[PDB]
Amino acid sequence: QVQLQESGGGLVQTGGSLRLSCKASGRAFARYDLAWSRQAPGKQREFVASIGVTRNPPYYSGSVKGRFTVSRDNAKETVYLQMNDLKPEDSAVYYCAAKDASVTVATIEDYPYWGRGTQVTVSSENLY
Repeated sequence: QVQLQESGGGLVQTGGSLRLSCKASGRAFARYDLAWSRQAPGKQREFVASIGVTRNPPYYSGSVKGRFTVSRDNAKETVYLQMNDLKPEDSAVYYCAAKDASVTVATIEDYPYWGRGTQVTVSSENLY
């Protein structure tokens, strides 16, 4: 049983960066896979990045390839999403989800534990 809270959202100029964090509360943080997802208004929620509990490299959507880095600090019960070279198309609510690493699922939508999401807006309008 784990509770998740995203933070680090904002409104950022095109070409800028953010780092989202997803803080877990509950037992055995080290036994959970964690996944980042994003949802734009009127669109299906989509996979961004996932990180496991082994040495293995994380997984990334083709939509972010190379721009994004997911990482975990097991001591801080925190997963991060560094987001570089942001574009307007990256605007969405970003969500973190957790599932026990031994459980196999067909979709990220089957992860049991979700945060409330953090809003990311990327704007080429120089209000910066």
